[PDB]
Amino acid sequence: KYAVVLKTLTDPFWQSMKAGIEAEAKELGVTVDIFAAASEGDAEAQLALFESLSNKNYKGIAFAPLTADNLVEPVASAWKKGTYLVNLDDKIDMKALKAAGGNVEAFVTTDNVAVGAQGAGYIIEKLGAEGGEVAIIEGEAGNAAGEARTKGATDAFDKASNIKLVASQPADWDRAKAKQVATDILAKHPNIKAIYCANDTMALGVAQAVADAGKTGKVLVVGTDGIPEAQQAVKAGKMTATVAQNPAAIGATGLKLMVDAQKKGKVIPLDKKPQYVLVASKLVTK
Repeated sequence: KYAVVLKTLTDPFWQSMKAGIEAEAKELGVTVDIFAAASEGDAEAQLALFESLSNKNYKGIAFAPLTADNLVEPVASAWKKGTYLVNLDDKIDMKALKAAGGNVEAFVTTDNVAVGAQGAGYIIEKLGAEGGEVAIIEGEAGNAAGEARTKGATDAFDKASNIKLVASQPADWDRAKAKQVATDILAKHPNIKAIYCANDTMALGVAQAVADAGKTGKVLVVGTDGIPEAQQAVKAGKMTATVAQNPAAIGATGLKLMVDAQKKGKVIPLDKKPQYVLVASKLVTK
C-alpha cells in the first residue's frame, strides 16, 4: 500500500490532488491512503502525522510539506527504512534532507517559468498584431515560484516584438498592495493594455484598480493559481484569465513515480538527485 500526506483537504487545490491520486490509484490497481493533519497550518502536526505513518506497512509515501524543512527528519527516517518517497508540489529542503541521511525518489511540481510564459503568452495572443504596453505584478522577493513566474512572463513579453514591458513591480502576494501598485502603474502608463499577476490574490486587487481607473474591459488582467474567487472573476468578466495549476496531475504523477520506483527494489541512493518532474498548468478563461 501507499500513503500520501497532503497539506490540507479543505482547499480545492488539495481536494483536486486527492481526487487525482485516487483516480490514478484505481488505474494502477494500488491502494493509497491519503492524509492531512487535523491541525491546519501546523508544521509540527504534519510532522507527527508523517511519523505516525511509521508503524504502518506503506511501501511508499508521497508528501506535500507544509514548510521546507518540517518533514526533513521523518522523510530521512522513511528513506533509511527503504520507503519510496515522492516530494509533491513544494520542494523539501534537499540540503537539510541529505544532511539528515535521506533522499526522495522524485519531486513533482508545477513548471512556474512556464506558468508565467503561459499567462504572458495568452496576453500576447489576445492583444493581436497591435500588441501594446504590459506590466507584471510580482510576488514577494525570495519566493522561488514568483521569481519563476516573473521570469517566464518577462521572457515571453520580451520576445514579442509588438509588446513592451513597461513595469514589473512586486506586490508581495497582497491584494491591497497589488491594487495600489496597479493604480500607480496605470496612472504612470495610461496606455497599458494588460497586466500579468504572479498570483490570483494580487490579480483580484489589480482587477479592482483597473475598474477604479475606468479601464474595465480595456486592460487585460491575468492571474495565477486558479483560486475560486479568480475563477469566479474570470466568469464575471472582472479578470481576463488565470493560469491554474493541475494538482490532480501532480498527485497522479507522484503516485505513478512512487509505484514505478518501488519496482527497482531499492530506493534512490544518497548521492543521486531525485527525478525532477514538471506538470503543465492550464489557462482558465471565459
